[PDB]
Amino acid sequence: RQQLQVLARYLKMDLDNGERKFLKEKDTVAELQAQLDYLNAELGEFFVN
Amino acid sequence: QKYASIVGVDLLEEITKDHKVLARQQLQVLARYLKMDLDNGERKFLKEKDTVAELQAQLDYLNAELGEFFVN
Amino acid sequence: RQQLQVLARYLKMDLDNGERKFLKEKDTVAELQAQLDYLNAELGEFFVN
Repeated sequence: RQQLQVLARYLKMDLDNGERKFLKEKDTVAELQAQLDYLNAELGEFFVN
Repeated sequence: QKYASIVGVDLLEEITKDHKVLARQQLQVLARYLKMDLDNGERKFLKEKDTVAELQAQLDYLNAELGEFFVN
Repeated sequence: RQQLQVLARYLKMDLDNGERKFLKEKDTVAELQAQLDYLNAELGEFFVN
C-alpha cells in the first residue's frame, strides 16, 4: 500500500479523483430529486403521470 | 515593384516517458496484489451522471408542459 | 514474479532466449544422430569402429 502511494505521487495521479467527482454528482441527484418530489407533492402523481 | 508585378518575379523526452511507463506498470501490479480497482471511482461516477441526465429529462418535460411561470 | 517481469520488459531482456536457442540445438543433435545411426545401420558397428 505504501509503495503504491509513492508510485501514485510520482505519476501525479490522484486515486480519489474518481470518488470525489462521484460524491459531487450524488449531490446534484439529491437536489434534482428534491425539485421533482416537490412538483409531485404540488400537482399530484395523477397529473404528473 | 512595377517590374516584378508585370514579369511575375517576387522580392530528448523519450527517457522521462520510458521511466513513467515502468512506474505505471509497477503501480498496476501493486494495485492487482491489493485487490484494488483504480477505476471503481470513475465507474460509480459515470453511472450517477446518467441518473442526473434522466432526472433532468423528467424535470425539463414538466417545465415544457406547465411552463416556467407555473413551476416557479 | 510480476515485478521481475516488468523489470525484464523495461531492460528489453528476453528470459526465454536461453531455452529457445537450446531447444533449437537439441533438434540439430536429433538430426545428426539420425544421420550417424543410419550409417551404423548400413555399414555396421564393426566397420565404423
